[PDB]
Amino acid sequence: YPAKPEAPGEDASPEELSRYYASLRHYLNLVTRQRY
Repeated sequence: YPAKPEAPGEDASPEELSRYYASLRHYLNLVTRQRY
């Protein structure tokens, strides 16, 4: 459930939304490895 992170930082639920971050994270992953 969308309840646990009771603090100011990031308040968003996964499913379709985190699909943007997780997908964009993929490219950013093989791009970071080059200089990680």
